[PDB]
Amino acid sequence: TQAVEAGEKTVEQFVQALNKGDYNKAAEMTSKKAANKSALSEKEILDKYQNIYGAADVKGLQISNLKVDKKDDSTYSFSYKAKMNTSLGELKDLSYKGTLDRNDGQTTINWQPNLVFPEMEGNDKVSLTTQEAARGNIIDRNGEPLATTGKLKQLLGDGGEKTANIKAIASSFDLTEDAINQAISQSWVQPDYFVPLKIIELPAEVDGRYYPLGEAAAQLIGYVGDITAEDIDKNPELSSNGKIGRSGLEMAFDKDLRGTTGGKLSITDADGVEKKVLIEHEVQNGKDIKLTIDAKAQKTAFDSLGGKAGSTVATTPKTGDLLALASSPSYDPNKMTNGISQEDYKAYEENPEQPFISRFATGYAPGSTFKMITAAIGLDNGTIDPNEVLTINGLKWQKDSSWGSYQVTRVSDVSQVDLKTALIYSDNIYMAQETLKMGEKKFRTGLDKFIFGEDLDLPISMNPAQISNEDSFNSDILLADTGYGQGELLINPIQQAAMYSVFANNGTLVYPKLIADKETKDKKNVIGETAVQTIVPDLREVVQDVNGTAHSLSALGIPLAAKTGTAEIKEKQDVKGKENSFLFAFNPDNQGYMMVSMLENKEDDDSATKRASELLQYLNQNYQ
Ligand SMILES: *C(=O)[C@@H](NC(=O)Cc1ccccc1)[C@@H]1N[C@@H](C(=O)O)C(C)(C)S1
Repeated sequence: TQAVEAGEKTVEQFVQALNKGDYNKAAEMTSKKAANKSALSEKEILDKYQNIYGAADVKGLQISNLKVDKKDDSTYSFSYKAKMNTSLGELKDLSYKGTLDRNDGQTTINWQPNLVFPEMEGNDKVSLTTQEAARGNIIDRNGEPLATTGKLKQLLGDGGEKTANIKAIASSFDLTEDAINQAISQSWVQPDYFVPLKIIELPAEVDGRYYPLGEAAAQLIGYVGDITAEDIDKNPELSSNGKIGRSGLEMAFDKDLRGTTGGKLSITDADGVEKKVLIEHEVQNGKDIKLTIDAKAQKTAFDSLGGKAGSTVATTPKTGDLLALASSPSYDPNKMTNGISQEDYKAYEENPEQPFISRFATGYAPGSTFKMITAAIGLDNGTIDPNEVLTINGLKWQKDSSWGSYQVTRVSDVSQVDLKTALIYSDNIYMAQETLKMGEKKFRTGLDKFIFGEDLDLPISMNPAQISNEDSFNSDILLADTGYGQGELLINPIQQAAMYSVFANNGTLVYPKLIADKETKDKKNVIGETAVQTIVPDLREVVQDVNGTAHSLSALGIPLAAKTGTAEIKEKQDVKGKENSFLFAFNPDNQGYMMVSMLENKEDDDSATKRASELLQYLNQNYQ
């Protein structure tokens, strides 16, 4: 069985050459063109595999159950099962048969047309008919469309009137006259060709993906683009004529939204009469995805940012339903999927504010809002006494002279500061001293009860939140900075709304949900209910007290428990200093809604609190 083992290696190498797409390397392993030998020459075998497998997008040829016996003195027979992936699914349970020849020092394959497909003979052809599948829709929690397939409206003389009509079309549709003449002067433009320019009197209808909210949900939903030849080579089950999700939920849910391509792959005779049907199944359209998003809250949350850098997360904290996931600035997903110029796409990538960033999934330093967690931990382990009054003199403070020139800084010079006063004025010195007295060991014990290091079950690409870089602070300064939300903390707004949901469930952390049909997941006993009933009344005073940092929100006249914060970061690209503004707020009477808004690289005298009056009214009216 020495020459028999060489024949098994020849069959294995022939299949591997077909699997890797190198049809020339597979054809060179066949015998000469003759009777009882190879049916075609090496060059003819190359063109037949390249035409047939290329038309069906065959990829991943895998065989099994190989058996190679011996027939004649110089003829060896082989047989094996095989499976392959085509553009209409996986072809499985294929019985292949053939013979080999070892007329010298090497062993070749007596190639026959039945080695392409099992029942092919002589000059048989292969026909493939496909039916494109309609992409499914993305809807909100009330059925409003967020990503649908609509019918769009896509928008000549001789000499002088032609140039005058171009100037008339550029001024009647807010278009550049230098681009209208550039569209009709492209290399692909032939004399009487309709050159499309932009979508919506006519001087001298097509189907496509449509996003109703547009930029208000561009980071969350995403966009779809034309499928390329490289996309088919990676996944043949795609439609080489349709769309593929490029970012956002259009990409994360691309498999469920695109459906499956339908049609028939059959073998015909020399004349195109069908003989054997290999694959055939009806077209299955893409399923719709229903989100927890509120279409009216998503638009309001985005418009409240006013085009500045920031993000806003609105949830129902008792169930976790993500009502709004806004990010600003944003891009136009309709222009992104229906043709965009090289200048407009470069303007989105070269924009320093980066509109492509999903800021609700980007890890930031939580700021002074994180004092709610440090206080709740201090109340659980008995370190923080709600009535204990610390004496703080001045605006700067340090533990001892070993800190050098670093001092914890506060804004309000209040001499008598207890826990309630610290949350109203956002006193960093108070929380810094209570964190040091708490100790790193007991501080991490309360932090580990949260979602630090956990990857949330959400169709949004993000990194898990962290307490610090390593498992130990190993620095009293870093321990204090982590007390009031600075240091090496990295928590994205979605993870902040999850950690802050304990104050709406009496110490129970409710994980956020984006899909409407998913079951509510929670984590009980994260913080004590006693700490909730102590901090939440103080969070009311952050809005109601006249010296509260969120006193401008008392104008709403609705029950609110809030906590603001303005974290300052080291920018390096700018040595003046960059500060982010944060705001957390929820209804402490019914726990119907919860809001976490931020303002990245804020302007002076600007804050997320100033821009939250509109969204807080809608969430209080429609989510009790
Ligand atoms: C929490 O992050 C605190 N921020 C600082 O100490 C940094 C800072 C604050 C103001 C100006 C420059 C640097 C507190 N959070 C904010 C807030 O809650 O709005 C305060 C201004 C109260 S300090």
